[PDB]
Amino acid sequence: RWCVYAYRRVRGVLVRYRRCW
Repeated sequence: RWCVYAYRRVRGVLVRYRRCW
């Protein structure tokens, strides 16, 4: 498994998320 954290904008707000595949 592999998980990477990334940032993204939503409704004008930056949040901290990730992707696990």
